[PDB]
Amino acid sequence: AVMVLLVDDQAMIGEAVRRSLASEAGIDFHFCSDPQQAVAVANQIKPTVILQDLVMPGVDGLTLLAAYRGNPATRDIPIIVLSTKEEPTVKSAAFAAGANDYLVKLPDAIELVARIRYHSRSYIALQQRDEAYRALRESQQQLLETNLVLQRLMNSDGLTGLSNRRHFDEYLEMEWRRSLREQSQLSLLMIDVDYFKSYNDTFGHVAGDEALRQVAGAIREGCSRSSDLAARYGGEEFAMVLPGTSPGGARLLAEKVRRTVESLQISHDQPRPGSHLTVSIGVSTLVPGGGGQTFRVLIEMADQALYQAKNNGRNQVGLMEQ
Amino acid sequence: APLDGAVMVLLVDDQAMIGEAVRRSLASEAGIDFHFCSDPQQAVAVANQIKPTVILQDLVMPGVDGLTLLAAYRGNPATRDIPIIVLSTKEEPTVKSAAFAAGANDYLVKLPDAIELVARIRYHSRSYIALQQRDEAYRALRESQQQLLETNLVLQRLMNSDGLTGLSNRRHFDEYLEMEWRRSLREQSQLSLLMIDVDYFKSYNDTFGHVAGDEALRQVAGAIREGCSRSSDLAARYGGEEFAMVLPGTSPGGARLLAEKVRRTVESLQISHDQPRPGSHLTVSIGVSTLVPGGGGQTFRVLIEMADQALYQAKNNGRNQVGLMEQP
Ligand SMILES: Nc1nc2c(ncn2[C@@H]2O[C@@H]3COP(=O)(O)O[C@H]4[C@@H](O)[C@H](n5cnc6c(=O)[nH]c(N)nc65)O[C@@H]4COP(=O)(O)O[C@H]3[C@H]2O)c(=O)[nH]1
Ligand SMILES: Nc1nc2c(ncn2[C@@H]2O[C@@H]3COP(=O)(O)O[C@H]4[C@@H](O)[C@H](n5cnc6c(=O)[nH]c(N)nc65)O[C@@H]4COP(=O)(O)O[C@H]3[C@H]2O)c(=O)[nH]1
Ligand SMILES: Nc1nc2c(ncn2[C@@H]2O[C@@H]3COP(=O)(O)O[C@H]4[C@@H](O)[C@H](n5cnc6c(=O)[nH]c(N)nc65)O[C@@H]4COP(=O)(O)O[C@H]3[C@H]2O)c(=O)[nH]1
Ligand SMILES: Nc1nc2c(ncn2[C@@H]2O[C@@H]3COP(=O)(O)O[C@H]4[C@@H](O)[C@H](n5cnc6c(=O)[nH]c(N)nc65)O[C@@H]4COP(=O)(O)O[C@H]3[C@H]2O)c(=O)[nH]1
Ligand SMILES: [Mg+2]
Ligand SMILES: [Mg+2]
Repeated sequence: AVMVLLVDDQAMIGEAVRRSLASEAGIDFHFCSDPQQAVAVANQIKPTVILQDLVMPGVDGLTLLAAYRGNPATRDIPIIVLSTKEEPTVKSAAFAAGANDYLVKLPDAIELVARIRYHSRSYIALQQRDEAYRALRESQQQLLETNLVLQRLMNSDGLTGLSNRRHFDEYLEMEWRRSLREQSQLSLLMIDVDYFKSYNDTFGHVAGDEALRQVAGAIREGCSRSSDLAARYGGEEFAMVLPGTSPGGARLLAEKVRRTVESLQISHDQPRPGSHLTVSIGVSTLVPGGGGQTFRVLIEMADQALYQAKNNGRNQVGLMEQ
Repeated sequence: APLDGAVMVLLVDDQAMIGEAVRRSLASEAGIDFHFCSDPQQAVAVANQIKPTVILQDLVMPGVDGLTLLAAYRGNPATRDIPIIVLSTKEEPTVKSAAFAAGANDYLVKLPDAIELVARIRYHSRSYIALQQRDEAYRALRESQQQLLETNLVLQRLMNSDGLTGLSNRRHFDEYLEMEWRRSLREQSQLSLLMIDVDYFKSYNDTFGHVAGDEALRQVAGAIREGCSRSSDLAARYGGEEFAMVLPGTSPGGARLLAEKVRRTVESLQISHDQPRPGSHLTVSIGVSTLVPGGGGQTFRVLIEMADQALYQAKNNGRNQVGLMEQP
């Protein structure tokens, strides 16, 4: 994994290093005698550590240190400056210049390979750390979005974006079971857009669906409690469950849903020439009692209320308690 | 786990003076905490509790061998990877070689000036921090990647594979066929298609049950997948008892040749059936069509049409036979 790039004008020092990194596998070596090519050599072999001689003819090791730190290609490679006359004034200045280590020309072979490996691993760990951090951010972003999408396809109505039929009915069933234990009121609204069939085959589908999308927008705005839930049972049929809600409160939301839906003023000629889209709403409510009683009985009640509503003129609200 | 720049230095020296001199250089930098320990006996325990990013260890201490204490750091799991800068008194360049072998990562002659000190303190801590973060990222990465692979595998079976036969399902086949069609328009090559239906299958399913019907299907499927062996060939279960086979760069002669291998090898499976009369076997009606896409309004759909027609005519001319699309 290691690749040592040594820079020094002394052809012998370059050898004392080569002959110590020899009996050491996993660590490539490279020797450069001409400082004028050092920067070049560095942008090619891509070392994991650079041993840079401080004093050479024509260029000092610190102006080369500024070169290695000039391009991304090598700006992160750790460098060990090698000195001859150990002058703690230049030493101090080397570190200030960013030098990562300082060695009085060639120490014990055991130490020289220990520093070479420690720096290389550090260099690679930083490389792999950022790389990982980046790939990780992508992965989690991907996974989060993928799950959002699958969730939506799983429990939501495509057009309306509201919950689908089975998601809703399963919630209704679990809410019924909990209202049975807590002996509380469970209200349900069955919402049908009036004369929608008539409307659909006279304005097309894109107009029908566009209207159903709008009505759905007035339906979710009707309930706001975290435990409240609205659905598009299918076609122009919607549903809303309101845990812990009383007949009166349920009635309020129904009426509020009806009113806001009408204030959309979606033109339609069936109720007669100059009217607009409206909805009939059946409202039911109960406190689950023991014995038989399934949530299906609450639904039968809402449907009856819905039927009564339609047969009394539509665009109004029907209630039922038993 | 440790956040970026969270430097924690642990100095283990017996001389409280050396401690104080450092316990200052590191007060002018809040982005780095400090902790001094004078008892070698607790050095490891202390490091285990404060969790340092770098430790400065005194090589010579009373009643404790220095090079052995280092080895003790490499033996504790939580400190094994912590960089150690050994502090030498008055110098000794012999202990030095031994120190690095023992696990030392850096060598300092008792307290250099705050500049070289912190450079090394931060260089080593950053290094330790990086390694710790790399492994936490690598771990969370494989976890995330696995979750995605698992999901992708589920979607593949659902989207382009048929559970029972293990063959390609219909949308995958249709998609592939369309691509082959377009490629054939470009290369002006012949594209053949076979539509394969098991004869009297329903009849067989209500008489022998799903268990047996499914196994019959699994068998036909196998005889079909063997009728074509080119890397670009593709066999698919097209429906209930309906299958399909698309053969790129195949002439009408080749297509009907392979059509017959199927009919033949299916009938030789000899899956007893009481239809169309006692003592029968499950046979296959096949429809073959082949075309060279010719430009203008004509898609891969026409190729499917033609094979369906040949299959209709084959089913109506007695079954257990090959029907060939008539050319005007
Ligand atoms: N006008 C009106 N608006 C309603 C009603 N029910 C729900 N909302 C709307 O829905 C938001 C969230 O309701 P939540 O999920 O029950 O979450 C609620 C609930 O858990 C709690 N909370 C607030 N007010 C009451 C209260 O009077 N009784 C109870 N039991 N909890 C309350 O605080 C949360 C947030 O409250 P908000 O900030 O007000 O935000 C409320 C409010 O804007 C209602 O009966 N009348
Ligand atoms: N399931 C459900 N039912 C709804 C919602 N909004 C209204 N209701 C029903 O309508 C009744 C009166 O609502 P309100 O006029 O807004 O008058 C409300 C409101 O002024 C206040 N209130 C209760 N909960 C909240 C809340 O979460 N946020 C705020 N801001 N006010 C609340 O208390 C009054 C009476 O509350 P309740 O006794 O609960 O009786 C409520 C409830 O049965 C809703 O989003 N979900
Ligand atoms: N143009 C051309 N290419 C040739 C010919 N013979 C071999 N190849 C190439 O060699 C691959 C492997 O050939 P294989 O070992 O005979 O193994 C073959 C062979 O066992 C079988 N196969 C495919 N087509 C025919 C055929 O027309 N007759 C027979 N008897 N076997 C076939 O499928 C295997 C893999 O088929 P491929 O995926 O297409 O992959 C083929 C194909 O790319 C040839 O006469 N003409
Ligand atoms: N798509 C597809 N078509 C098939 C396959 N097996 C047979 N055919 C069709 O049947 C024709 C004659 O096949 P053959 O009797 O094996 O006679 C073959 C065979 O002896 C030899 N040949 C061609 N390709 C291969 C190959 O990949 N492997 C071997 N072993 N022989 C090959 O060339 C003869 C004529 O080849 P073609 O001109 O291509 O004409 C072929 C081809 O149109 C198959 O696995 N996939
Ligand atoms: Mg020199
Ligand atoms: Mg001491």
